[PDB]
Amino acid sequence: NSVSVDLPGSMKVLVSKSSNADGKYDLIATVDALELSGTSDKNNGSGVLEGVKADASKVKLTISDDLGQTTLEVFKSDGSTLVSKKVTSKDKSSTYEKFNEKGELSEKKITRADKSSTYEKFNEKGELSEKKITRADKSSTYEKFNEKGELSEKKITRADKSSTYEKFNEKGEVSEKIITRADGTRLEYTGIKSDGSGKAKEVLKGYVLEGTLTAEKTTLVVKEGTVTLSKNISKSGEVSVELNDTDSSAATKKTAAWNSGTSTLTITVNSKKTKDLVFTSSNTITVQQYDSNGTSLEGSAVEITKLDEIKNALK
Repeated sequence: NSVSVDLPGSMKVLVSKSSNADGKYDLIATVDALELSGTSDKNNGSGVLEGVKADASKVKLTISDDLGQTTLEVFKSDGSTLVSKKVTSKDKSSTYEKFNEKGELSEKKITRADKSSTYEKFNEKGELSEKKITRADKSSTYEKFNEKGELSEKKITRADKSSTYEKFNEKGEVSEKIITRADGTRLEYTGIKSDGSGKAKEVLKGYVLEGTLTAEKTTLVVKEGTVTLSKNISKSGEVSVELNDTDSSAATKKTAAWNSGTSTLTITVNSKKTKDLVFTSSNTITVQQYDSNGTSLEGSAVEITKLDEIKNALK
């Protein structure tokens, strides 16, 4: 009875095999579970189809004469005031627009055949409030603007899904910064001052470490008893670790040395190695004990999944 035709925009149109009572072919398509209908002079699938939502919104599909382009418009019941408009080309490039209660543009997304896109939102004044550019490798830049058109926030996402997000104050200074690594862990910096110093939080799997940011380095700090562990992170992200114990007793005091070749901190008390804390490439920490002679590692390294286990290692 019908021939199904595939169109730009993952749409399908059904064309009657036979002409109807007139010199015309009947067209039906379902878009978002609303059936649209029309009639055309041609039997290729081109034409205009229309339907009406339950709430009296008018939906109009226009398929170009050569099937090179489809336009799908949703209007208010007046049939003129736009609610949304989607234009797709055969080469899979599209333009999707949403409109506010006035029928003025409020969002626009333009997608190219390679899947890169640009997205803009406009405020109730027709001013740009957000913009996101996504590249073919899936890297992106995202910007948000305030009412003065000043940059309020920016996020740069790399192809490996690592990212740097910044919030800016009215002096144009970074007040907050979040660095997300490709492993998914994050460094969060808040309260950034004019000298580039602030509070620092490292968000790891199962726990969070807290410390401070200077222009020189981030330092995260875990304290247990008289022992303090400091994880330093350089600007380029290199981790080094140190341990200080205030214990004055030669019998009990911990000291540690860091091997940056193995990313391992080895703790000694009373002349024997006691444990090795390895800071792995996936930003996790493992711990393994030396046998009571302090000269060989025993058992197996254990991956730390909670903050209490790091404290327990510093006992």
